[PDB]
Amino acid sequence: SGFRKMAFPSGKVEGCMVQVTCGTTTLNGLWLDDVVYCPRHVICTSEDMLNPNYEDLLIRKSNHNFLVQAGNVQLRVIGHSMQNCVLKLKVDTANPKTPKYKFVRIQPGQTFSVLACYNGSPSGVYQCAMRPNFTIKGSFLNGSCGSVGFNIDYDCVSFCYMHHMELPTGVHAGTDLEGNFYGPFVDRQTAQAAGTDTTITVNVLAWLYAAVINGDRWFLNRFTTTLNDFNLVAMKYNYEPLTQDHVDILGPLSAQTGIAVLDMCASLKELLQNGMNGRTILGSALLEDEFTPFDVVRQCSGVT
Amino acid sequence: SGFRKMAFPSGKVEGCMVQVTCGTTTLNGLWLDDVVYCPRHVICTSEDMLNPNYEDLLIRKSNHNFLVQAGNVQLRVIGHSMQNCVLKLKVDTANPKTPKYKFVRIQPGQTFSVLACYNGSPSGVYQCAMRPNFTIKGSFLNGSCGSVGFNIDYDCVSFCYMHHMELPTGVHAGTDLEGNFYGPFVDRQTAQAAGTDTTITVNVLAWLYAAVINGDRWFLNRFTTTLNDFNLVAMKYNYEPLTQDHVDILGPLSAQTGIAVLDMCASLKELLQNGMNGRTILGSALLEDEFTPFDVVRQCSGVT
Ligand SMILES: COc1cccc(Oc2cc(Cl)cc(NC(=O)Cc3cncc4ccccc34)c2)n1
Ligand SMILES: COc1cccc(Oc2cc(Cl)cc(NC(=O)Cc3cncc4ccccc34)c2)n1
Repeated sequence: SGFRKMAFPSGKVEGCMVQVTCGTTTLNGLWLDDVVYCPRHVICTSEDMLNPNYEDLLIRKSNHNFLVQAGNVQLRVIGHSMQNCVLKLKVDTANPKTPKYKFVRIQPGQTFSVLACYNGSPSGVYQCAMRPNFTIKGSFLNGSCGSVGFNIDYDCVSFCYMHHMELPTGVHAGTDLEGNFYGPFVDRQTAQAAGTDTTITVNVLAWLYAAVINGDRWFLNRFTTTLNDFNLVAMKYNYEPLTQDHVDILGPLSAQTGIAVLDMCASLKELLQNGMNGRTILGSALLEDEFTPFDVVRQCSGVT
Repeated sequence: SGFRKMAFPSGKVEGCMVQVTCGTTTLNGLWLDDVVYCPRHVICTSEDMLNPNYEDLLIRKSNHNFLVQAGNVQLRVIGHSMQNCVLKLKVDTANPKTPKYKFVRIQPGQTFSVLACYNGSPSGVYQCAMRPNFTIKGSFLNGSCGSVGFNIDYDCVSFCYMHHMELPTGVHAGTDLEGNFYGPFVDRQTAQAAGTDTTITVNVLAWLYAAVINGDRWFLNRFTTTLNDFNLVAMKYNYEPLTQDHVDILGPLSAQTGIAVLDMCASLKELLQNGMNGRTILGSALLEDEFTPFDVVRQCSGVT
């Protein structure tokens, strides 16, 4: 029993982290096979970042300008290319610690672990969700760029995120491993609206099921609701509309607890309308949306 | 910016996890050098656990009865001994992945990362605190015994906790790596009181400083207090008394923000007496006590 914001074991990703330096800028890279992936803004100086022409800035750089270091050993760069907002530095040595991996584009509302790095060295690991507005509420300082987000399925690491920047609002933006930003963001120091965020309804319901499984049940009531009635409440409280696909994804948790999804929606409706009244759920005084239904089953079943 | 419940990168610990089986019981072990450490209750059957005589139960076991497996390879056991509540299985092979390590006994109120394991395989990593009452509020299922808690300082892993059991209250108990339980607990299936827990005052103040650094400042007020006046409030709200040693440990955060420790205590006093009024701090609607002053500085400075 117990329910924690659990990250994946980071070992397989730690073995891929390297330091990339170009000119006076140092950030993290991801060494997989004979390629090092890193944010393309490594080639910018502070003046460049206001309105960079990346194609022009990259043309002034040669293979020998990209200093790549894995621990204490230097990697020899034999190629460089830009794909969207990432640079791919071909090196003459395949990473011996390359795990089985995939590059995936996660959907908003999905979760992943972040291995925060500085100077190619891992500092910490935490679990977070890709917000509905495509930002992440991470914990990153200057030098953390190139730190990655990932999920692990047995022995396969699915890389889904590479850190690029912090918006003036304090939230974070980045790309998939093909360099495509999540959200409307550009790698430029200019005004950027993140847009309205919403609470991830299916994750809140999953976490309410996690609460029931772990013994916190005070919020269960004698009521039920319909998808339409629930969605009127979700609208008022800036929650994502719940669809039948979400109800279906909650199937396993509904079967495990014997609490119909619409009955759990009625519990959520009452908590949204009445608040917690000073009570807590799984150690939280607010409704948690960073656990997907998959995360709840995985944590409550101990998948390794 | 941003503030997360960040765990240490778990790689160095993942390389030490092995599976230990004795009879019909399987749990995790920690392989460091040529010794595998695991909870001694691995030698118990379900009947034994109500009132086990560990000395007698261990006498019926020989080296060949302890099956130790590291991934797919079997380790050869050449010795066994019980030290307090842990078994030390001497193996004929030193763990090639043994990191630089120490065995430490943490103080209540200190934090550490837990690498939850099942069948010697890592499932997840999370950060938690040793409660003032010497329990941990973890996330553990059956089979998780032998999973360890640790802290990392550059390249040295300080192991502080080994998981042994879950109390009927849903909280967790375990030992240091010399097999000494934290708290009054015994490795027996009998009624066990954890005793009154308290909120870790110095950690709450550290987290309030983390909030100020990251931009959440609404709770700062025009007031100050004294250690004595603050401790009257801490008493009423089941918070640990704040000492001058705690004020001294908060020195760096006080200097970083320019907010005197007693002024921060006055902010905490007002939040304790008035609540949050429906507002949040660092994404939390309650006062967080799982970050030590050291954790706040480390996360806010990006130490690797
Ligand atoms: C003015 O609005 C914006 C909006 C989006 C971006 C912006 O500037 C940019 C543009 C580019 Cl190309 C890269 C960056 N790099 C970073 O933000 C680096 C970084 C990452 N994480 C945490 C950090 C904490 C503190 C300091 C820096 C951090 C910024 N300005
Ligand atoms: C009846 O009171 C108690 C108090 C303390 C212990 C007790 O029983 C004991 C005594 C011993 Cl020696 C070992 C154990 N082992 C465990 O608790 C194993 C375990 C660990 N973590 C999470 C778990 C979740 C679900 C099931 C088992 C879990 C229990 N009973």
